Amino acid sequence: GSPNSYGDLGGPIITTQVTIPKDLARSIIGKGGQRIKQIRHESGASIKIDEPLEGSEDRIITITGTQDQIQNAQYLLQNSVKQYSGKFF
Repeated sequence: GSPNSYGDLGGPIITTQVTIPKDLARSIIGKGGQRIKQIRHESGASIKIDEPLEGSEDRIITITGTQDQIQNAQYLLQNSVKQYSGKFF
């Protein structure tokens, strides 16, 4: 109860940004995002995607949550890449 009183919530909140090539960016996001939404509930982490910067074939992602929630998310991002026809074409 009262998720805001001493305990430092295990630790302060941290934010980190990731850059993925546009080609792998589409494999990770999926068509309906069904992939970024699921990872959001499985990791418990929050993620915000920024629009691509005109003049760059890359997409940037921002992860926000506890270090562990972020690591669990960063690892699910690196493994989603294999969705690139890697796991079962």
